[PDB]
Amino acid sequence: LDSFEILKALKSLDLLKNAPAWWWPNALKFEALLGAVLTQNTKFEAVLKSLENLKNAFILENDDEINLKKIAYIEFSKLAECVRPSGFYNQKAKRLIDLSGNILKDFQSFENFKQEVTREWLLDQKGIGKESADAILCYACAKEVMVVDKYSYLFLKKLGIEIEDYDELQHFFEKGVQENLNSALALYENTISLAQLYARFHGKIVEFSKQKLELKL
Ligand SMILES: [Cl-]
Repeated sequence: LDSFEILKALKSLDLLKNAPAWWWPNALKFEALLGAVLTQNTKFEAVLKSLENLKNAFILENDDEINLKKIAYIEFSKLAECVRPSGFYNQKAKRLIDLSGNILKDFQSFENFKQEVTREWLLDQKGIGKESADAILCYACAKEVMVVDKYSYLFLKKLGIEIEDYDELQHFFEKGVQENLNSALALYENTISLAQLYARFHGKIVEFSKQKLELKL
């Protein structure tokens, strides 16, 4: 049992038949960074409601450089009201405002941020945990990072491997792909990058786990 074996098994189930190319809706856009932050300690279905409030108030529109500045400079109580559905709305409003302001300060633009950001820079933004930092790196910045989470932990535990530490759980998932890189890329007929492969692999694990729960299994 390595992660390349798990990737092949999950691939064979066609779990992402109705999903977009990078699994996360609106991947590689500022909206993906916002959802990666808002999903912490909650369910993605609640995040979609917060994102809808942001679009309905015209805080989030079509130009991502403008979107970044709107969050950096928004009135706190206005943002907190919009993000109520995804919970912890005072902490999450402040975390978004501060993160957005620091992206402008250190990188000047969302475009440059996607090129130059590091995981440690994101972890130095107060309140951003490892799952959220890695989801930004993969699904917003197209970096070769695989996100892990409680679902991945429980999924591997059921198969008989318990890795409670986030970075070691991540390294287990990454290294099996790295050690078998030619084979892993051939699953997609060499049409996708390793970053997109990790985007989809984490998506498979989540889709498998959500169904296990709704179907009771
Ligand atoms: Cl939180």
